[PDB]
Order: sequence, then structure tokens, then C-alpha cells
Amino acid sequence: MQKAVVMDEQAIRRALTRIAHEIIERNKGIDGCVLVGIKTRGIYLARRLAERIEQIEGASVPVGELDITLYRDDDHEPLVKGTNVPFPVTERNVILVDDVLFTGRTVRAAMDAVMDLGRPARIQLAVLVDRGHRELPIRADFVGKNVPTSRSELIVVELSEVDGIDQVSIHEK
Amino acid sequence: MQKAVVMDEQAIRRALTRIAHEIIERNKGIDGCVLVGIKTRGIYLARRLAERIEQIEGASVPVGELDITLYRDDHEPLVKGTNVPFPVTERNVILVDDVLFTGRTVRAAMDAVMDLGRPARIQLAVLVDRGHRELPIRADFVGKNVPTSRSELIVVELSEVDGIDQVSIHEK
Amino acid sequence: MQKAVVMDEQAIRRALTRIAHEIIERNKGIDGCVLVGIKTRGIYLARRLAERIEQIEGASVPVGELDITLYRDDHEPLVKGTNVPFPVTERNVILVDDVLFTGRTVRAAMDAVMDLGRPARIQLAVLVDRGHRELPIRADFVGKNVPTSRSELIVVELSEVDGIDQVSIHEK
Amino acid sequence: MQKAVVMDEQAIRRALTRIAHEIIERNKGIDGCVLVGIKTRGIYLARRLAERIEQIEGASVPVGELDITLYRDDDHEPLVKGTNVPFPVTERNVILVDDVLFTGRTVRAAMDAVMDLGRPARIQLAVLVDRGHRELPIRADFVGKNVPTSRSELIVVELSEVDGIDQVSIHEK
Ligand SMILES: O=c1ccn([C@@H]2O[C@H](COP(=O)(O)O)[C@@H](O)[C@H]2O)c(=O)[nH]1
Ligand SMILES: O=c1ccn([C@@H]2O[C@H](COP(=O)(O)O)[C@@H](O)[C@H]2O)c(=O)[nH]1
Ligand SMILES: O=c1ccn([C@@H]2O[C@H](COP(=O)(O)O)[C@@H](O)[C@H]2O)c(=O)[nH]1
Ligand SMILES: O=c1ccn([C@@H]2O[C@H](COP(=O)(O)O)[C@@H](O)[C@H]2O)c(=O)[nH]1
Repeated sequence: MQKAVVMDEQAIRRALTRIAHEIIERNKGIDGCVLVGIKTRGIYLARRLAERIEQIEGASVPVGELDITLYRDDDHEPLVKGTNVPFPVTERNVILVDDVLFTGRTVRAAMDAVMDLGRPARIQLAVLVDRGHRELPIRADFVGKNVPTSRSELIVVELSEVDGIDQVSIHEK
Repeated sequence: MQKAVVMDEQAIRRALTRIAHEIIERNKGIDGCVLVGIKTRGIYLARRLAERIEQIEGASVPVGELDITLYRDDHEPLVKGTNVPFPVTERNVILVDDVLFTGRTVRAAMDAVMDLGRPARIQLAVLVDRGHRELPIRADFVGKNVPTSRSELIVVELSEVDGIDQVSIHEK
Repeated sequence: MQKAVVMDEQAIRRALTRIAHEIIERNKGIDGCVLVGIKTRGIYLARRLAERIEQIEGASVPVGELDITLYRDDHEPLVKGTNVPFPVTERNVILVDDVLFTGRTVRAAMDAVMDLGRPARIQLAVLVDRGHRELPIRADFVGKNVPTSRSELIVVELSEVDGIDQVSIHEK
Repeated sequence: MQKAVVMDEQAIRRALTRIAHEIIERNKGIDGCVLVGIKTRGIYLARRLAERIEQIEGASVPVGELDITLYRDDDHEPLVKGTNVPFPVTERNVILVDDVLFTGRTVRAAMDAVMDLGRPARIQLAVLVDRGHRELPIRADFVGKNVPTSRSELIVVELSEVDGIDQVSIHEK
């Protein structure tokens, strides 16, 4: 069940707008930057960032898509089920986008998929929520909210494009 | 000698816009917030931030001013003048300075605010953190972290007074 | 109600040993360093750190004491007593407390040290940082970062006074 | 040429001892931990950490070895040339050790090599020096010293086992 709401629609809006500004700042413009969303919600978040960056800079940013699913037996392995990145990645700054960073293993799989699409100049990572508990030496460059969790809690990201509401909450039990 | 330009006008512009977003985000809106600039360049930065926040949020943020000078004979920063024409009690007071170095100026500014009234919180925004703290002070909002040696100096130039927006490192 | 144990005796032991190493490393030896404990449990932690540093380095570190109490009617921490039987001028003074929360107690302690003399630097070591700062203060050395809500409370128990070394979160 | 010394023998000693304490603290003991050194100097550093951890805890930590070299054409790719990890990695905390973290691409290669030796519970990263300039979302768990550098500077790590001295310095020109 739902334990607590940790980001409402306004907190998500402000966090996404701030991240768009951070991306442009960090890269000193969006020249050579592309966004790649991870799974359904990462893809909606990537689209939202691209629209915001376009409104700020007046140049559009390509958005690509990775579908990653978990295979089991526990321990699990995230594998790429589908790829739609209809633009070059070689010599670009590829910004991966996901809803939640947890152990880091999904991002490792995504980073590895981009690295074998081509030869990016760099790979960055934007997430709406970092819930801690990394199991790999991976970190986000851009983070909406740091949300401390126990190992038994779940973060649930709801976005209006699929869930009818923008909300992030902690679930348990 | 000027050794490097570390922020140009566009870098400063982007940093101030980003800090404005951070201030609004962290405080969940700007209700109850006020800015207090430290010294000439801190005041100009505080005025810039107030304008950005108004441009983003559609609400104005009061700006106050502290004039702080160094006394010697180890130095001690003292308040030479205060112009804060609004209440500080129950507000979030955001101090603004151009560079954070030892933290001694901010300690003086924080102590000055705490003697004006009873703020809910004091926050600190600086354009540049150059390291070398001598007190347990940190900025809440930072334009750029700029590593320096103790022999180096940060120079912040702002168009209102210097005719250019630029941050540079100097030595010798 | 006690909601969780967040550090047991072995976690506290390991954290204090690690902080002792950090203090020595950051200051490139303990020449010129002194510890000043805040309140009962801060003083016990400062004594533990002094001993660890001596066990590691083979040199003793002076320990001083500040007694700070809350006055009300918003609270204000005030110094009720000081026992710092060594010079602070030109030294690195390392304040020690059990928990960092708003930072208001540390601001009082830092202001007290700065009125004893002219330290080279003031540093801060705490067993627990529970977040929720209301001032631009940060610890230099931290045993554990323990996220809390505003309704929660950290309780630090130390064997000298409580018969157990344990940190816990409480609520209600 | 040598621009500046940034860590002398004493700074390296203290940093390594402090990291050994951090490793034990972070993992709540060294139960289930193994060290894997990267290249010649990472391997000496891994051996030093293992000796320190043994002196502190009174239990030995296995040390494995990866030899990674750069292939070119620039852009480069680090590849594994040799592996000597004579113990299981499955369900262990694998702590990678290297002398310098720069773009992160060597660690990505090492992380990927461990992940295909088996199924570690987690991978951590200890480095003597983080010189910045990441090109991947990778970060060290344990760091000797953060040493700011320009893109034109080099960090040079000298260790007594091969170089006759323990010293870290910045080189240029
Ligand atoms: O509380 C969690 C943990 C993981 N994930 C999902 O799993 C991936 C991150 O998990 P990890 O690979 O970092 O462990 C993300 O794509 C995310 O959608 C969540 O939604 N909520
Ligand atoms: O490299 C520096 C160091 C200090 N200051 C000035 O001194 C104060 C910060 O010094 P500190 O009190 O943090 O040492 C600020 O008000 C700032 O204007 C500089 O401009 N550049
Ligand atoms: O959850 C808490 C909050 C505060 N304190 C005590 O109050 C001071 C820190 O509060 P603050 O002044 O940082 O708010 C410390 O001396 C500490 O002993 C606690 O023990 N547990
Ligand atoms: O200044 C540097 C940069 C890189 N490396 C070497 O290259 C690898 C790290 O580079 P990167 O893969 O993180 O870019 C390490 O194994 C390290 O030995 C250095 O020695 N010094």
C-alpha cells in the first residue's frame, strides 16, 4: 500500500524544469546532446526534458528510447528488449533518463547498450528519484529528489501520460 | 596576473537562472523568502536573483544589503552598515555573496541577521565556492565550485560595476 | 516510540575510529589541534576521539567542554558554562556534538570559541547528521547521515551515561 | 614535466589506512568482501588495502588482478588482457581498486569483466586519486584524494613496489 507521497505534481514540475537548466549549464549549451529514455516512464520524462530544453534554448534535442526488462534465476539481469534511437550517438553527449535510480543495474545495462550503438563523447544520467542502495559504482548527474528508503520500501512514479496523475510515493507491506 | 577565465557572461547567466530555480524549488515557492546581499557585488547578485525569481514565479522578493569590512591586528569582518527595510522574523533569509572562501564574512553576516530578528532559517547562495573553509559553513546554492590554491585569488566582475560579467583566477 | 536502531556499538566504534583517521589526515597530523565537546554526550564523544587519536598517533589532544542550554519565548541556545583550559588562538578547534539538526547549537558553540580567542580554524565532528539545517552550517566529519522527518527524533546513547552505545530514531 | 607534488609518502599512507577503515565500516565487516586490483599500480594498492584490513580485523581479504590495456582508432577502448581472480565473485562484495579515476572508462571495462565472471552481490570502487572529468555516470565509493586537474594535465602515481618512491604529482607540457 501507499505509505507517503514524496513528490506532488508541482514538485515534479519544478524538479524537471530545474534539471533542464542543469543539463544546459553542465554541457555549456545543448549542442551535441541527445536524450535516451529508459522504459515507458523514462521515455515520458525524456520527452518532458526535451520540450523544456527547447523552450529554454530554442533548439530541439533528439529523444531515443530503450526498453529494458528483467530476466530472473533472487538475482536478476536487466536486458535490452528493444531500441529506438534514430540518430547518431557517436561523438555526442548521451543523457540517459530514468524514473528511479536504485541498485544501478538497469543503468549499467543502458550504458552498455549505448556504448555498443557507437562511440559517444560522454554518457550522463538524469533521474527523477534517487532512492539509494547502489550495488554498482554508478551515480546520477542530475537528480529530481533524493528519497531515502528502506530495502523493503518501493518508489512508485506516476506520470500523467499513463497513470493519470503526476505523483511519486513510497509503498510498502 | 590573471591566470584563467572560469566563468563567462553566459556561464554566470546560466548559473544565476539555475540558482533561482533551486531557491524556489527548495523553499516550495518563494512565500516568506527574502534576499540579503553582502557588499557591493553580493548586492548586485542578490538583485539579479530577485529579478530572476520574479521573472520565473511572478512574485517579487525583497532585497536587503549588508556592508562588511575587514578590521586588522588574522582579520575580523565587521558590519559597517545595514539596509534591510523589511522584517526577518519568521522568514527564510537567503544571504548572497560573490565568493565563499574561509566563511568568515558569512559568519559575520549570519550573526548580523540573527541580531536583527528571529528568522525561520538562513540560507546562503554564492556565485563561486573557492574552498579553504576555516569554519563549518557551507553554501546552499553555488554558481560554480572553483578549486584554488592558497596563493590564488578569485576576481568576480559584474557589469553594473566592472563593465563585464566574468569570473577569473589570479596569482602572484 | 523507538522506531529503529540505526547504529549499534560496533557501528559507533567503527565511525569514531574512522573520524579520528579523518581528523589526522585532514590536518596533516594533530599538531595544533584541540577538541571541544558540546554538552554531556558531545564531551564524551570528544574524549573518545582524543583517545583514538592518541592511540593512532601517539600524541595527546587537549579536550575542552561547553555547556549549552535552550532558552525559550523559537529557542535560542546559550552558553551556561565553559571549561577550555588551553589556548584556542592559532589552533584548529574541532567542535564535537552528538547530533547536527538545525545547526543552531553549533552556531552558538562556534560564536563562543570565536570569543575565547583567535583560532586558525573551527571544524565540526558529529556522530549523526539528521538533516533539516536552518543555517548554513555543515559538519566536517560525520559518523552517519540519518535521514529523518521533522516528527522524528534521534536518541544517542553512550555507555558512560546510558549503559549502552546505540543510536535510534524515535517518534510520536 | 612535473608541475607539483600533490601527495607525499605520508599522505598516501594515511589515505590508504583511512580507506581500509571506510571499507570495513561501509560493509559492516569484511565478511564476503574481495579486492580486485586494476593494472600494476591498482594491484599494489589492492595488496596494501588487504594487508591493512587484515591488521585491523584479523581476517584476510582475497586479492584478484585485472590487466587492462587501451586499444585505439582519438577515442580509445580499454580491454581486458588478462585476469587472475582465483576465488568466487558470485554473492560477494567486489571492491575494484585503481590508482586514478579520470573518465571512468577503465572502471566501466573492469565492472563489466567482474559482471561476467559471475554474479557479485555488489561492486564498489576505491581509488587513490579522483582527478575529475568523468565521461560516464561512474563514481568512486572510496577516494584517497580529490585532485582537480585541467584536461591537459596528467596525474602520475609512483609507488615504492615499482617506482622506488610513494608520490603523486601533476605533470604537464
Ligand atoms: O523503487 C524502485 C526501484 C526500481 N525501479 C525501476 O527499476 C529500475 C531501477 O532499478 P535499479 O536497476 O537501479 O535497481 C528503473 O528503471 C525503475 O523504473 C522502480 O521503479 N522503483
Ligand atoms: O578569492 C577571494 C576571496 C575572498 N573574496 C571576498 O571576501 C569574502 C569571502 O571571504 P571569506 O570571508 O569567505 O574568507 C567575500 O565577501 C568576497 O567578496 C574574494 O572576492 N575573492
Ligand atoms: O534529534 C535530535 C535533535 C537535536 N538534538 C540535540 O540538540 C543539538 C542539535 O540540535 P540543533 O541545534 O542542530 O538543532 C545537539 O546538541 C543534540 O544533542 C538531539 O539529540 N536529537
Ligand atoms: O591522469 C591519469 C589518467 C588516467 N590514468 C590511468 O588510466 C586509468 C583511468 O583512466 P579513465 O579510464 O578513468 O579515463 C587508470 O587505470 C589510470 O592508471 C592515469 O594514470 N593518470
